Amino acid sequence: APCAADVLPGTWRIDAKYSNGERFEGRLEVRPETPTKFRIRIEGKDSNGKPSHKEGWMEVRTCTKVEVRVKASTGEESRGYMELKSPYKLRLEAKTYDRTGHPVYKVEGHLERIA
Repeated sequence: APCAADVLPGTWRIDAKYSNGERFEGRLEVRPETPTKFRIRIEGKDSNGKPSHKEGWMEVRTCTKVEVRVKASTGEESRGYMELKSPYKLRLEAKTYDRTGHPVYKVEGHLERIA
């Protein structure tokens, strides 16, 4: 089966839910940097329409798993993994930390590739 690295570049739709009951919907754009590393940008909205933006990187861990680390301008950092479930679908699990490194919520999401 194809590895995550082979199918990652392009644009993905993201739908995520947080452990604090908030939600996120938007798009993730993945650009290749090196064979094992990708730059990512995330843009979307919460359930009241409020926009949010994150940027960061993804690094290959296994044929099906990539590590993701992103930051917001608030100073919040998120770190987790995405697992390839099909040629066009990833499952996300991550933890978000505030500026001082205290955990604020956990994130679970599904991504599907649209370009």
